[PDB]
Amino acid sequence: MVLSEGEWQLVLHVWAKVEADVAGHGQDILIRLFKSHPETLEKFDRFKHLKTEAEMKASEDLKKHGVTVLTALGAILKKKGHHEAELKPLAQSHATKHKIPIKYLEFISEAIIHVLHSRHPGNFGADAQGAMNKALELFRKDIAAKYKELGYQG
Ligand code: HEM
Ligand SMILES: O=N[O-]
Ligand SMILES: O=N[O-]
Ligand SMILES: O=N[O-]
Ligand SMILES: O=N[O-]
Ligand SMILES: O=N[O-]
Ligand SMILES: O=N[O-]
Ligand SMILES: O=N[O-]
Repeated sequence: MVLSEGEWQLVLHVWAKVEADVAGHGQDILIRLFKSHPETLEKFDRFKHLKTEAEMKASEDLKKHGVTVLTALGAILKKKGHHEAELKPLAQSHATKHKIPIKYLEFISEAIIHVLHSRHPGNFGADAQGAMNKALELFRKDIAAKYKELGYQG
């Protein structure tokens, strides 16, 4: 559960490379999630009509969304676990407005790791992927606890 500082530094070193082009990494991650787990795309009323990866790549609104998502996760990871304030509104919206089960949070965690593994082998070898997995597990564990407080079974 609690990450060491060395683990957080591996997380934030690969995140630094994401931040060279957040919009590009958000397209790759959302696309990989929708292609790997098509049922997740059904949660997005604004995007669920998109039929192909081409359409998804060409969607200016999907790209803006990817930037929103990754910048919110970035701000969470930069808290190195002290993320209670940031998780409150995110848990509430994803529980009550969007109804995102923890299993779908696991799917997007898998999509993040796939994309960083593909793009960043210089900063995402086994130890670094292990540290990112632990950070994402922590995030899901803390969101699951907030979901239960908010009444949503997740
Ligand atoms: C790393 C995990 C995730 C983060 C950091 C994240 C972040 C965000 C943020 C910041 C927003 C905009 C503000 C809000 O409504 O809260 C948003 C909207 C949304 N999220 Fe997520 N999200 C995550 C995972 C998911 C997953 C896995 C799904 C669905 C399978 C999902 C579905 C949505 C929907 C449907 C919206 C509204 C999109 C729209 O404006 O049309 N989220 N998310
Ligand atoms: O102290 N590195 O986990
Ligand atoms: O869309 N900027 O977080
Ligand atoms: O794509 N997460 O909103
Ligand atoms: O730190 N949990 O919200
Ligand atoms: O609580 N956000 O929809
Ligand atoms: O996107 N999951 O390998
Ligand atoms: O990824 N080999 O450390």
